[PDB]
Amino acid sequence: FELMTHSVSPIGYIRSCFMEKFAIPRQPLLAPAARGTLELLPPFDQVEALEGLEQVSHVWLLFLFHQKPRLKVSLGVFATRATHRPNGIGQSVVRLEGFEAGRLWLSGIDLLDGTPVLDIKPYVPYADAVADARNGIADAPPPGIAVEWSEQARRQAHEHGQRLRQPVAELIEQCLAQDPRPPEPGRRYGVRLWDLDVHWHYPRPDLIRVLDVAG
Amino acid sequence: EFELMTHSVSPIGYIRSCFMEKFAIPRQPLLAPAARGTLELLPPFDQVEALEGLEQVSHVWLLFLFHQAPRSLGVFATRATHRPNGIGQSVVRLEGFEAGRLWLSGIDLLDGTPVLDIKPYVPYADAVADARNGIADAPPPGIAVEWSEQARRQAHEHGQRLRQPVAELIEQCLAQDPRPEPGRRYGVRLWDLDVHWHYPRPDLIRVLDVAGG
Repeated sequence: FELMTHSVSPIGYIRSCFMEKFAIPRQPLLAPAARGTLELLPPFDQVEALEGLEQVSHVWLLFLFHQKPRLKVSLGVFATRATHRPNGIGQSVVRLEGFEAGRLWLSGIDLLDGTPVLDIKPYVPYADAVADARNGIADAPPPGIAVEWSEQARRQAHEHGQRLRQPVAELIEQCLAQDPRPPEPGRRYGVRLWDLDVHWHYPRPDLIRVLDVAG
Repeated sequence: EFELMTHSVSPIGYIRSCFMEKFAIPRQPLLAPAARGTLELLPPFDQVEALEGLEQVSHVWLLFLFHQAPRSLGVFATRATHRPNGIGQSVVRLEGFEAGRLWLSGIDLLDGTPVLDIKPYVPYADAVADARNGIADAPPPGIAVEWSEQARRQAHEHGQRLRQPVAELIEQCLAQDPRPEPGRRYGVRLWDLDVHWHYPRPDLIRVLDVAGG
């Protein structure tokens, strides 16, 4: 009964460190160790589709959420970046580390592994960084929590980083500093990153301690 | 494994805009505050609960269909209007809203544009002021604009009729240099108007006529 419909299809799929949404940092560009790639599908896998991206540090990705919801509990859905929304499309700005035919290298990523992507465009500050903009309902995130390491977890993060060819220790630190759950002394918490299970607890309300890294 | 996934989208509403044609739409629309329009929402997205909280939000992202519909030359290195999935994104100033309608300014969308989504602009997440980009995405340098007395009077009378900032919009679009030969006349539609101008000098636009009704 809709007056108009339009079909979209992914140009590619995200491979990334993130397996669950609550682990994704609220300020992902401050977690550069959160890395991923955009694997492009034909006919978009030739290098000509990307020519000019050498001059661009950041890109917009439009993508599909893994989804009639109008109220979030209460704010209107259009007053939020909630993930269950009309038409199911999200947007994110990510640092472009580099590219080759069929692949973008990304950092500071905030997308789940497997995310279907619909579009890539350059981020352009004069148009996109709006200095006069104000938003009183989006609380900017807390300053960030200190992270210490058990000796075992430091060794395990190193070993798995060497296996994965990823900055695992830095990712863990950058992810945990922004608080990935949902707090209680003693309780062991966990989060998945790449093919790892990372466990931690709160020795004090303002300190996280990494206990172990397994996988 | 080898069948491309599909996903259907349908507009939540349609733009009513000052802009009827692509020519002269400002490349830096946030410096054209007189570029006004509305987003008319369709049920069930016209219910006021869907907007609760936007009173605290100065700017919104609109996702939209390039409704006028090839791999700065690769398509993914451009903000061109022909994109593989036909979806655009722009940020606009939210002037206000009520049930079923958003009032917008600084827009660059064509009249009739179908909109898929509205998102609040969130500065800590969306403003990367340090980001780098190529020369094809540099802002427009600007050009001087003068007015014939006739065009000044006509813009004023048409602005009163339409209850729109006609003279300001014309100046704000032409100052970004919609670009040229002095004898040629160029024009554009705005609302129900046709506006004409020329270049008496390479560094000067002069507005000649504002017609409509």
